[PDB]
Amino acid sequence: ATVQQLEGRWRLVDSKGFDEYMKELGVGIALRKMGAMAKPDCIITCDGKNLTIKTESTLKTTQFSCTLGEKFEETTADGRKTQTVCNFTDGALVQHQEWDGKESTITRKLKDGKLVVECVMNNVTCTRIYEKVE
Ligand SMILES: O=C(O)[C@H]1[C@H](c2ccccc2)[C@H](C(=O)Oc2cccc3ccccc23)[C@H]1c1ccccc1
Ligand SMILES: CCCCCCCCCCCCCC(=O)O
Repeated sequence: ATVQQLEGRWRLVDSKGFDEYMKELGVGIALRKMGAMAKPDCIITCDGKNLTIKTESTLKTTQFSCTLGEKFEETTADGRKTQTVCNFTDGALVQHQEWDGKESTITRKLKDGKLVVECVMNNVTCTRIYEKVE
């Protein structure tokens, strides 16, 4: 219901369709297997205006900060330069990515106290579940 319920550190506990989603993004099989094997924490921070999302695995960290509602450029882990906008809408944090006439949406919402992250591109959907650790 609020963005503050999404703030904190989350640990990945379940994943479904992530390989199909990365494949839809154009990610090579090597990066797909590395991404599938990773069990990253996700740290979400928000000061009212600025949203920061950090993804942390052993030896690998990526993080971006943006202003909610304002377009910005994202450098994704697979190496896309996207135009991205993050909004909080209808109880979910929605991250919309646009690049090369393509687009993808990552939605993060609270469900039964867990963080449910659904990544969509074209007609491929992936769902990843994290538990609160901090
Ligand atoms: O550029 C590289 O060599 C690597 C990229 C990268 C590593 C760390 C920070 C940002 C980007 C990809 C990669 O390792 O993604 C992840 C995989 C698994 C877990 C991750 C957790 C946090 C951040 C990134 C992760 C590597 C890569 C290889 C080839 C083409 C593009 C990217
Ligand atoms: C860290 C996952 C592997 C990174 C390489 C593939 C790029 C996929 C980007 C989408 C990952 C974000 C979804 C999530 O928070 O679980």
